[PDB]
Amino acid sequence: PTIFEERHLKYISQLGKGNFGSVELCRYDPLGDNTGALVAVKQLQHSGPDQQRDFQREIQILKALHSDFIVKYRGVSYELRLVMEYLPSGCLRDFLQRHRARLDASRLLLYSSQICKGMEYLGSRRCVHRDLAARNILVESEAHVKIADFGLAKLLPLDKDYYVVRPIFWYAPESLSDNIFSRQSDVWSFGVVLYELFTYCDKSCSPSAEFLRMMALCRLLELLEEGQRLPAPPACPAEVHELMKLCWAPSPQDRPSFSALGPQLDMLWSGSR
Ligand SMILES: */C=C\C(=O)Nc1cccc(CNc2nc(Nc3ccc(N4CCN(C)CC4)cc3OC)ncc2Cl)c1
Repeated sequence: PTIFEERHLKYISQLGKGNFGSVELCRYDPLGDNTGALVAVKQLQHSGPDQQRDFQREIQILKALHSDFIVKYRGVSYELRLVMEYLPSGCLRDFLQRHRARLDASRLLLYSSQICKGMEYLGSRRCVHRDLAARNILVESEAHVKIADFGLAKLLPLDKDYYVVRPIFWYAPESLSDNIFSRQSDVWSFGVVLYELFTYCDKSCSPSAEFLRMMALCRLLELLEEGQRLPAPPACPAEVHELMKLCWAPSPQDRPSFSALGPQLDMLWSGSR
C-alpha cells in the first residue's frame, strides 16, 4: 500500500544515523505471521521546523522519481516516517573496500554507467542531489547500484538552472566559493565518485587524504583554481581518467552532461569485455 500502518512495523536494526534523523530496518507484517517484507524506514529525531520541512520536501522528491538506479519510495507511516526499499548489500564505499579482490575494471565501469543513468534521470526531473559520493550509493547486488540519500537534494527554481544554499572534497569550486549548486556541480561530484570507484574507496588514497596531502576551505579552493586535481588512480584506464578531468573543468558550462557521459562509459565497458 501507499500508506504503511505504524503498528505493523517491527524494528530489526539501525541502517544509519544522521545529525537529525535515522534509518532503520523494519519488517512490515500486518498478518503477524512473520512473512512481511523488509523495508528501510526513515524518521526524524531531535529535528526542528527547518528539518521537518526539508524531510517533507525529500519525501515528495523521492515519491516522484522512477528510475532503476534511484532508491525506490515505498510509502509513508503517520510522527511522519518515509518508507523505502531495502538494499541488503549496504553502501558502495563499504562494498568496494570489502570486495576489492573480486571487482575488476569492467564491474566499476558498470557502476559508473548506472550512477550516470540515475544522475541523468535526476537532472531531467530538474533535481540536484548535492551529496553525490560512494557512501551515498547503495548496492542491490554485485551487478546493480542505486543513488540514495536525497536529504540534501534541492529542486531547481523554475526561472533558474542553479540553487544557492546558505564534505567539501566532493564540492565543485563554485560550490565552495559562492555556494552554487547545479546539474553541472553534480557532474563535478560524479568525477570524484569515478575516482572513488577506481581506487576501490581506499582510505589511504581517499579524496579527503589526497587533498589534505596536497595542502581549510580557502586552501582547497586555491588548489582547484591553480588546476590541482586528484591523481589518476593506479591501473585506472586512460579514457576514464580523461572523463574525470573533463568533469573537473573549472567552468561548469565546460563540464560534460550526464547524457554525454552515459554512452562514453557504456562504450568503454564494451571495450573491457
Ligand atoms: C556508506 C554508509 C551508509 O550507511 N550509507 C547509506 C547511504 C544511503 C542510505 C543509507 C541508509 N538507507 C538504506 N540502507 C539500506 N541498506 C543499508 C545501508 C547501509 C548499511 N550499512 C553497512 C554496514 N554498517 C552497519 C553501516 C551501514 C547497511 C544496509 O543494509 C544492509 N537500504 C535501503 C536504504 Cl533507504 C545508508
